This record gives sequence, structure tokens and C-alpha cells, in this order.
Amino acid sequence: VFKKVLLTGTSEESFTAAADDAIDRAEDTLDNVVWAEVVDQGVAIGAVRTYQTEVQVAFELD
Amino acid sequence: VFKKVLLTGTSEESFTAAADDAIDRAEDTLDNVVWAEVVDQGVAIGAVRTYQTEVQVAFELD
Amino acid sequence: VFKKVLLTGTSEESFTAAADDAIDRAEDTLDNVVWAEVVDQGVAIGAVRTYQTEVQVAFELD
Amino acid sequence: VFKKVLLTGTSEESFTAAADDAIDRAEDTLDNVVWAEVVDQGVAIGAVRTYQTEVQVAFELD
Amino acid sequence: VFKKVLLTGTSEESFTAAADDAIDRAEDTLDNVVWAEVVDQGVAIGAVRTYQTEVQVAFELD
Amino acid sequence: VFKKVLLTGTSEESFTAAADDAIDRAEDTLDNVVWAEVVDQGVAIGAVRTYQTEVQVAFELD
Amino acid sequence: VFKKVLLTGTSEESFTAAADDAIDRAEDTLDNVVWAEVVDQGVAIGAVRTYQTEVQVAFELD
Amino acid sequence: VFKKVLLTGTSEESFTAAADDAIDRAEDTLDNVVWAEVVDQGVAIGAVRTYQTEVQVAFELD
Amino acid sequence: VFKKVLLTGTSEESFTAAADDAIDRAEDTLDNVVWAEVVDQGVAIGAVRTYQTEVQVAFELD
Amino acid sequence: VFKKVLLTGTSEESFTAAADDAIDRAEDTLDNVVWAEVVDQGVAIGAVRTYQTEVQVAFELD
Amino acid sequence: VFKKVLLTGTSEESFTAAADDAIDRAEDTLDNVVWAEVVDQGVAIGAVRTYQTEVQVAFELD
Amino acid sequence: VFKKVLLTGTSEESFTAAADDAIDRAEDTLDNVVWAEVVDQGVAIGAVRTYQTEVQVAFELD
Ligand SMILES: Cc1cc2nc3c(=O)[nH]c(=O)nc-3n(CCCNC(=O)O)c2cc1C
Ligand SMILES: Cc1cc2nc3c(=O)[nH]c(=O)nc-3n(CCCNC(=O)O)c2cc1C
Ligand SMILES: Cc1cc2nc3c(=O)[nH]c(=O)nc-3n(CCCNC(=O)O)c2cc1C
Ligand SMILES: Cc1cc2nc3c(=O)[nH]c(=O)nc-3n(CCCNC(=O)O)c2cc1C
Ligand SMILES: Cc1cc2nc3c(=O)[nH]c(=O)nc-3n(CCCNC(=O)O)c2cc1C
Ligand SMILES: Cc1cc2nc3c(=O)[nH]c(=O)nc-3n(CCCNC(=O)O)c2cc1C
Ligand SMILES: Cc1cc2nc3c(=O)[nH]c(=O)nc-3n(CCCNC(=O)O)c2cc1C
Ligand SMILES: Cc1cc2nc3c(=O)[nH]c(=O)nc-3n(CCCNC(=O)O)c2cc1C
Ligand SMILES: Cc1cc2nc3c(=O)[nH]c(=O)nc-3n(CCCNC(=O)O)c2cc1C
Ligand SMILES: Cc1cc2nc3c(=O)[nH]c(=O)nc-3n(CCCNC(=O)O)c2cc1C
Ligand SMILES: Cc1cc2nc3c(=O)[nH]c(=O)nc-3n(CCCNC(=O)O)c2cc1C
Ligand SMILES: Cc1cc2nc3c(=O)[nH]c(=O)nc-3n(CCCNC(=O)O)c2cc1C
Ligand SMILES: [Cl-]
Ligand SMILES: [Cl-]
Ligand SMILES: [Cl-]
Ligand SMILES: [Cl-]
Ligand SMILES: [Mg+2]
Ligand SMILES: [Mg+2]
Ligand SMILES: [Mg+2]
Ligand SMILES: [Mg+2]
Ligand SMILES: [Mg+2]
Ligand SMILES: [Mg+2]
Ligand SMILES: [Mg+2]
Ligand SMILES: [Mg+2]
Ligand SMILES: [Mg+2]
Ligand SMILES: [Mg+2]
Ligand SMILES: [Mg+2]
Ligand SMILES: [Mg+2]
Ligand code: NA
Ligand code: NA
Ligand code: NA
Ligand code: NA
Ligand code: NA
Ligand code: NA
Ligand code: NA
Ligand code: NA
Ligand code: NA
Ligand code: NA
Ligand code: NA
Ligand code: NA
Ligand code: NA
Ligand code: NA
Ligand code: NA
Ligand code: NA
Repeated sequence: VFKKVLLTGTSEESFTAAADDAIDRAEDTLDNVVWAEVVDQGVAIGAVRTYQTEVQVAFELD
Repeated sequence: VFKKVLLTGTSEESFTAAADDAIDRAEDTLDNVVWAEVVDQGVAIGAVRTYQTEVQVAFELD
Repeated sequence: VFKKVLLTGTSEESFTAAADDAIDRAEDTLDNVVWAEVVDQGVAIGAVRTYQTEVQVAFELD
Repeated sequence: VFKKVLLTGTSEESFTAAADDAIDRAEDTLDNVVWAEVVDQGVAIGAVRTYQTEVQVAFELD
Repeated sequence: VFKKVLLTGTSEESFTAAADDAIDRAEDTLDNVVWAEVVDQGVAIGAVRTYQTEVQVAFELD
Repeated sequence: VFKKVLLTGTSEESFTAAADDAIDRAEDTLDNVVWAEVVDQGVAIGAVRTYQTEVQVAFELD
Repeated sequence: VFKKVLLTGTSEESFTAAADDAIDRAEDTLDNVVWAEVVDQGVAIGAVRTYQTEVQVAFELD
Repeated sequence: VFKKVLLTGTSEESFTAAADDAIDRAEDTLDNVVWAEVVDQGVAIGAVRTYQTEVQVAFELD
Repeated sequence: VFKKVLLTGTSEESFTAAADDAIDRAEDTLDNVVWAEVVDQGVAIGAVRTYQTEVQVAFELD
Repeated sequence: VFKKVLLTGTSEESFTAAADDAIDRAEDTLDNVVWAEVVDQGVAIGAVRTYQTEVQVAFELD
Repeated sequence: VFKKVLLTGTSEESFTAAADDAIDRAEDTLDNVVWAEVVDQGVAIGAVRTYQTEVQVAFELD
Repeated sequence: VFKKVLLTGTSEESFTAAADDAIDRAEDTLDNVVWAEVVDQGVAIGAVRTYQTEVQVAFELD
């Protein structure tokens, strides 16, 4: 059985690095992370631009 | 990194109060709740009407 | 077996009351109404504002 | 011909009043506003809760 | 309040049995499981075919 | 001209048999049923599991 | 309250005339038809081409 | 950079001519109109039928 | 088994004729074309307007 | 690089077997088939019922 | 109240830089730009590749 | 007439380079490639991360 968590990664560099920010957090706290699907992307526009990529990160349960 | 939980709040008064029911539960159990996005709304029709609002409630991890 | 009818309720007060307007019409004419799912919401803007909530109203056949 | 603007209204009371906040802004600046369609709803969760309703507000050109 | 987890069940027999695989895992670890909604279905095609059914499994919190 | 009714069939065996439950009800009450399109699938989880398949069932008018 | 029926009109001439085929059927059998929304379009390709336009046709109840 | 405006053209003849009604309005008021994407189609059913086609009309900024 | 190809037909006359442009190309090169489903429509706006209709054209394999 | 073909499998038994009908056709004609994603399901209702499952079948190019 | 404009940024380097191209144009002409949501991405394939990212860019009115 | 193929490009560097991986494969085997539309993005998480971008790559037939 796989389960997915819905995470939004951030980066001041690019949408790819914001996806990796989420995946790095998932791998810090979960075992058997196996893939991620991008569900939304956006940019927070303040003092700097922060690219955000929301991913469903799938991991295998057990 | 933000994470979202998918909660359905209920109310016998209105869709806004059913969104707040979910958010109040998230704030009981999670720190750093920052926003909610409505994903579905419906009404359970029994002895009384129960308005339901499903929200993805985002909180900042750490 | 359940069947759904696609109704748009109206109210000059709120989206929740326009959902209830549709459900009240369904319960006038159908037996065994059991739930409603909101599919669209809008506002007709004329002499007054009329909030509209479109619902699929499910009822059990028999 | 109708044209739509994509506005997000806010309210600390309810999703219906946040839709009306957007419509009131459209009617301040545009003539012949004729309807609004809700496209998204959410809640900003800070010191207080601010309900937000995003609407495409249609007005007739001429 | 209900909460949903996003699980992908697997089966080498059918999409219905892969939905039940997810639900059986949810019932192993959560109380008050009340319904599941199918969100995606697919087949992993290797040495054998593994049917997969992804479900949001809802359970009542408390 | 074809018209569609939105029915949810149920079965304690499988999603295919819950689609057939809806179609059997449509054929009991309507003439010239010609096809069905699956629009949603889910499982009610109580004393037993009840698989549900919602279909738009098309029939030719006349 | 408005209710919608889901009809597929046909024409061997064009998608506009297949929408009108559905609307003409609705007006034959229902009072107070007020608008139609196109939901799908397609072409049946046999001895001749038959353009099809599926519409939700709204009528006011009473 | 391109920008899109969301316009609904009307015609008593056909959906193609209602798309052209919107595009003709865009070309009256904007320079460098380059394409349009159909996003919705419908028919207003009153004394006469008025076909409507909503388009995002893209134009190049500068 | 049916297979679909994703084609965009063009016409300087109408969206129906741009669907037929795609279907005519499919019938030039494939046997047993049986139906087409419209998936997108748009207009290229240059020296002239070119209406485009994208269709999934289904044909039976064998 | 993976490429997907859009196939509709059929079966008089079940939606799972109609997915396998498509996959069996893909494996007859393509090398390195690796997965399939269900995109639509329906039932053709004639002398018998024919369950149909449309899948995007992915295969690795080379 | 926030309003969004629908802009397509371009870059010959990457999808992130094409999002920034749109945002830079919005900040040239609008005050109080606060966020952008990616709605579509594509690549124009001519003499060179031009990555395009379409964003709804939100700004606060006043 | 344009036709689209549905390809998933891969890269261990970024989503933009995985889109270019698909486009480079299309240009190896097809003439008159003219644009690509991103339809899905994801990351395969194994020994290394492999970013994947699925594109519909359009080419002009003739
Ligand atoms: C993708 C994205 C979506 C957002 N949507 C909203 C929104 O819907 N409402 C709101 O008050 N603030 C929002 N915000 C917050 C704006 C806060 N201010 C800022 O970024 O300068 C959003 C931010 C991001 C990055
Ligand atoms: C939004 C909403 C959706 C529902 N969908 C279903 C459903 O798909 N199937 C079912 O057996 N019961 C359902 N139910 C449960 C009906 C249970 N009875 C009742 O509300 O009187 C649903 C209830 C709600 C509020
Ligand atoms: C949600 C909503 C959607 C509408 N869409 C349309 C529409 O697409 N076209 C049209 O002529 N009139 C429309 N109308 C009717 C405008 C009629 N005039 C008015 O409300 O002052 C719509 C009305 C509502 C409430
Ligand atoms: C509907 C809604 C969506 C939002 N989405 C985002 C978002 O995607 N990213 C972000 O940094 N901040 C967001 N925000 C901003 C969070 C800012 N903080 C706060 O509300 O306490 C969003 C706010 C709202 C109301
Ligand atoms: C529904 C489904 C979707 C998949 N999507 C992908 C995918 O997008 N990319 C990838 O490298 N592998 C995938 N895979 C993994 C292919 C691994 N190999 C195999 O199944 O023989 C997917 C598998 C399944 C069952
Ligand atoms: C597909 C499906 C969707 C449902 N959605 C809801 C729902 O949104 N809210 C609710 O109160 N009950 C629901 N229910 C009813 C739960 C009633 N209890 C039970 O099944 O043990 C749903 C049931 C089904 C089968
Ligand atoms: C829009 C459209 C969709 C169709 N989809 C299907 C379909 O999914 N399966 C099937 O067996 N036949 C279909 N058909 C029926 C093909 C019957 N034969 C024919 O048109 O020569 C469809 C027909 C139309 C017009
Ligand atoms: C596509 C379309 C959508 C519409 N949707 C609505 C609607 O949602 N609510 C409403 O009061 N009136 C509507 N109307 C207005 C009906 C006004 N009366 C009429 O057309 O005779 C709509 C009109 C059109 C053309
Ligand atoms: C439906 C449609 C969509 C289009 N989308 C795009 C697009 O997203 N980006 C771009 O550079 N050019 C586009 N184009 C090309 C504009 C080329 N110039 C012209 O039509 O005068 C599109 C054209 C059409 C017909
Ligand atoms: C899923 C499915 C969708 C279909 N959609 C259509 C359709 O949109 N129009 C049409 O003329 N025939 C259709 N058909 C064909 C009906 C042909 N007759 C029959 O099945 O007895 C469809 C068939 C299937 C299985
Ligand atoms: C994302 C994207 C979408 C496009 N869609 C279309 C389209 O639908 N029709 C058309 O004639 N040209 C198009 N074009 C224009 C092709 C113009 N030629 C070229 O890019 O070499 C599109 C271009 C882009 C970048
Ligand atoms: C976007 C993406 C989607 C995937 N979806 C699935 C999936 O739905 N089921 C499965 O068994 N494997 C999958 N996989 C395969 C996991 C194989 N293992 C791995 O990547 O370590 C997917 C892979 C990718 C990149
Ligand atoms: Cl989710
Ligand atoms: Cl419906
Ligand atoms: Cl828009
Ligand atoms: Cl496709
Ligand atoms: Mg930096
Ligand atoms: Mg009360
Ligand atoms: Mg009042
Ligand atoms: Mg207050
Ligand atoms: Mg076995
Ligand atoms: Mg049994
Ligand atoms: Mg003729
Ligand atoms: Mg006339
Ligand atoms: Mg001409
Ligand atoms: Mg049999
Ligand atoms: Mg360069
Ligand atoms: Mg590297
Ligand atoms: Na989730
Ligand atoms: Na988002
Ligand atoms: Na729901
Ligand atoms: Na219906
Ligand atoms: Na509507
Ligand atoms: Na939003
Ligand atoms: Na999936
Ligand atoms: Na459902
Ligand atoms: Na259809
Ligand atoms: Na807009
Ligand atoms: Na519309
Ligand atoms: Na398109
Ligand atoms: Na289909
Ligand atoms: Na686009
Ligand atoms: Na395809
Ligand atoms: Na995918």
C-alpha cells in the first residue's frame, strides 16, 4: 500500500529546487519514499521571490 | 515546507461555520496553521441538515 | 440505487440559504432525499443580489 | 460582449460576504456589472480568520 | 470532523480488490473508517500485472 | 436526442456489479437505454463494504 | 429554483444546430426553458457524420 | 509577454460567430491580438436564441 | 480495442468544419474511424482567422 | 523517454478485464510496456453489456 | 480585494525564468503585486525553444 | 492538421530539461515539430532523483 502526503516545498532559485525541498523533508521523516507528483506551482512575491512547488509525495507503508 | 491535511468540518448553521469547524480541529492538534483552501461543500440531509465544508488546511512544518 | 437531480437554489441572503432553497424544493417533490453536493455558486446582480448555489441532490429510489 | 475580471473579496464574517466584497469593488469602478461566478474559496488564518471568495465578475461592455 | 488519508491499494486480481487493500490498511491503523472515494486507478505492468486503486479513505476524528 | 440520468448503483461484490445495478434500474423504468459513462466510484464502509459506481445512463428519447 | 436536464442534440450540419436540436426537444416538453450550457461535443462517424452537442438545459420550476 | 482577457461574444447565428464577436471587440481596443482559446459555450434562450462563446483572447504586450 | 489519435483540424469557416478537417485526415490514413470527441477549440488570429478544433479521433484496431 | 497510447479495452465481464484487453493489445504490438493509467470507464448497452476501460498505456522508447 | 491578471512569460532558459518574465512585467505596471499561481506551461519550438509559463499574477487593489 | 504525441521526458537536473528530453526525441523521429504543452510533472525517487515532464508534442502533418 502507498500513502501520499501533500507538501509544498520552497526555493528562492527554481520550481525544480522547490520540489526537491519538499522531497528532502519527506525523506527526513519517512521511510521508503518512492515518487512525487507535482500538483501546483506558484511564487510568493515579497522582499524576494520564493518559488513554491506542491507535490504529493508517495511512500510505501511497512 | 508546508503540509496540508484534508478535513471535512460540519455545522448545522452554514458552510462558513463548517469550514471553521475543520480549522478549529486543525488548530487544536497542529502548530503553525496558516491557511485553508475549500475543496468541496455538501449537505447531509437527515433529521436535520448538516452543512459540510471540506478544506485542505496548510500548516508550516518545524 | 440513488439518483441525483441538478438544482440551482436562490436566496437574497447567502450561499448556504440558496443551497437550502434547492433542497427544500427537492423535499417538496421527492421522497427519501439523503444528501446534496455543491457543484457551482454564483450571484445574479440586478436590482438586488441573488446568491445562487447549484447542488446535485441525491435521493434513494423505491 | 461581456468581459470578466478575476477578483478575490475578503470578509471576517463569511464566504457570502467575501463574494459581496469583490462585487462591491467591481461596481465601484465598472459599469453594467451583471453577474459573478465563484471560482475558489479559502480562509487566511492569522490573528483573525479572513474568509476569501474569488469570483469572475462579468460586466457588459459599452 | 472527518479526515481523509490518500492511499493506493494493490491487487493482482482486480481494481475492486485493490480498493479493498487500501481500506484494509486504513482499518488496521485507524478507528472509525467510514467511506472511501476512488481518485485514480492504474496497472503496474512487470513480471505480473498489479492493479492499483487510489482512494481517499475518510475516518471520523475523536 | 439522448438524455442522461445520474444514478449511483451499489453492490457488495465489485465496482462493475455496482455499475450494473444502476443500469438494471434504468432499464426497469426507461426505454432505449444505450450506454453508461462512469463518473465516480466509492465504497461505503459500515457493517459490510458496499461498492458504489455512479454512472450517467444515456437513453434515446421517443 | 432552476433544474437542468442533460441532453445530447444531434445534427448532420453543425455543432450549433445539434445544440439547437436539444433545446428544441426541451422546449417541446418543458415550460420556462431559460438557458443551456454546452458540456461536451463529438461526432458520430458512420454512413454520414452526425455532430453531437451535449447541453445542460436549465428551466425554472413552477 | 502575452496577456489574456476573458470575453464572452454573442451571436444569433452560431458558436463560431459568437467567438468572432469577442475577437472583433478585442481587436477594436487592443493591439497585437494573436489568438483566442474557447473556454465555455452556452445559449441564452429568450425571445430568440443567442449563442455565446467565451474566449480567453491573448495579445502581445508592448 | 479502440485507439484514439489527438488531432487539431483547421478551417477558415467554422469550428464544425475544423473538426471535419481532422476527421478527413484520420479517414485518409486509418481504417475503421468510428467517432471523434472534441477536446479543445481556439482561433489563430493572423492575416485571417483560422478556427481550430482539436479532437480525439477513435478507430477500431484490426 | 516514455510514450503513451490511448486505448479503450472491452470485456463482457468487468472493468478490470477491459483494462487488461487494452494492455494485451499494447503488449502484442509494442515493446517495453511498463504501466497503464485509467482515464475513463463506460458500458455499451446493446444485446449484451460490454464494459469498456480506457487507458493511457506507457512504454519506454528504444 | 485582490485582482489577478493572466500573463504568459517567456524565456529561452527555463520555466522558472518564464514565470519571472511575467511577474517582472506585472511589477513594471502594477503596484502591490503579491503572488503568482502557475496555470499552464509550454514550449514554442522554432529556430530556438522558448519556454512559456502562464501565471495568474495577484495584486492588491488601492 | 496537427497531431500530438504524449511523451514523458526525463532528466536528473530539472523539469525544464526533462521537457527538452521529450522534445529532442520527438525531433529525432518526426518532422515539423512546432510546440509542446506540459501536462504533468513528477520525480522518480530511487538511487537518484529523476525529474519527469510529460508533454503533448504537436507537429504538423504532411
Ligand atoms: C501560490 C501563492 C498563493 C497565495 N494565495 C493567497 C490567497 O488566495 N489569499 C491571500 O490572502 N494570500 C495568498 N497568498 C499570500 C500573499 C502573502 N504575501 C506575499 O507573498 O507578499 C498566496 C501566496 C502564494 C505564494
Ligand atoms: C456530501 C455528502 C455526500 C454523500 N455521498 C454518499 C454516497 O456517494 N453514497 C452513500 O451511500 N452515501 C453518501 N452520503 C451519505 C448519505 C447518508 N445519509 C444521510 O445523510 O441521511 C453522503 C453524505 C454527504 C453529506
Ligand atoms: C451565475 C450566473 C451566470 C450567468 N451567466 C450568464 C451568461 O453566460 N450569459 C448571459 O447572457 N447571462 C448570464 N447570466 C445572466 C445575466 C442576466 N442579468 C442579471 O443578472 O442582471 C448569468 C447569471 C448568473 C447569476
Ligand atoms: C486561500 C489562501 C491560500 C494561500 N496559499 C499560499 C501558498 O500557496 N503559499 C504561501 O506561501 N502562502 C499562501 N498563503 C499565505 C499564508 C500567509 N499567512 C497567513 O495567512 O497567516 C495563502 C493564503 C490563503 C488565504
Ligand atoms: C499507475 C502507474 C503510474 C506510473 N507512472 C510512472 C511515471 O510517471 N514515471 C515513471 O518513471 N514510472 C512510472 N511508473 C513506474 C513504472 C515502473 N515499472 C513497471 O511497472 O514495470 C508508474 C507505475 C504505475 C502502476
Ligand atoms: C462515496 C461515499 C461518500 C460519502 N461522503 C460523505 C460525506 O461527504 N459526508 C458525510 O457525512 N458522509 C459521507 N458518506 C457517508 C458516511 C456514512 N457512513 C458509513 O458509510 O458507515 C459517504 C459515503 C460514501 C459511500
Ligand atoms: C462522441 C461519441 C462517443 C462515443 N464513444 C464510444 C465509446 O466510448 N465506446 C463505444 O463502443 N462506442 C462509442 N461511440 C459509438 C461508436 C458507434 N459507431 C459509430 O459511430 O460508427 C461513440 C460515439 C460518439 C458520437
Ligand atoms: C450560458 C448562460 C448561463 C446562465 N446561467 C445563469 C445562472 O446560473 N443563473 C441565473 O439566474 N441566470 C443564468 N442565466 C440567465 C438566464 C436569463 N434569462 C434568459 O436567458 O431568458 C444564464 C444565461 C446563459 C446564456
Ligand atoms: C489556440 C491557439 C493557442 C496558441 N497558444 C500559444 C501560446 O501559448 N504561446 C505562443 O507563443 N503562441 C501561441 N499561439 C500562437 C500564436 C502565433 N501567432 C498567430 O496566430 O498570429 C497559439 C495559437 C492558437 C491558435
Ligand atoms: C461509453 C460509451 C459512450 C458513448 N457515447 C456516445 C455518444 O456520445 N453518442 C452516440 O451517438 N453514441 C454514443 N455511444 C454509442 C451508443 C451506440 N449504441 C449502443 O451501445 O447500443 C457510446 C457508447 C459507449 C459505450
Ligand atoms: C504552448 C503553445 C501552444 C500553441 N498552440 C497552438 C495551437 O493550438 N494552434 C496553432 O496554430 N498554433 C499553436 N501554437 C503556435 C505554433 C507556432 N509555431 C511555432 O512555435 O514554431 C502554440 C505555441 C505554443 C508555445
Ligand atoms: C511521477 C511518478 C509516478 C508514479 N506512480 C506510480 C504508481 O501509481 N504506482 C506504482 O506502483 N509506482 C508508481 N511509480 C513508480 C515507483 C517506482 N519506484 C521508484 O521510483 O523508486 C511512479 C513513479 C513516478 C516518477
Ligand atoms: Cl489530498
Ligand atoms: Cl448532471
Ligand atoms: Cl481568468
Ligand atoms: Cl492524449
Ligand atoms: Mg538566490
Ligand atoms: Mg441551529
Ligand atoms: Mg434580505
Ligand atoms: Mg467580526
Ligand atoms: Mg492471481
Ligand atoms: Mg457477498
Ligand atoms: Mg446535410
Ligand atoms: Mg438570424
Ligand atoms: Mg472563407
Ligand atoms: Mg460472459
Ligand atoms: Mg540561452
Ligand atoms: Mg547531475
Ligand atoms: Na491528502
Ligand atoms: Na496552491
Ligand atoms: Na465530497
Ligand atoms: Na443530471
Ligand atoms: Na453555473
Ligand atoms: Na485560490
Ligand atoms: Na496516479
Ligand atoms: Na461521489
Ligand atoms: Na460525451
Ligand atoms: Na482573467
Ligand atoms: Na459560462
Ligand atoms: Na489547445
Ligand atoms: Na469516454
Ligand atoms: Na496554454
Ligand atoms: Na494521445
Ligand atoms: Na503522470
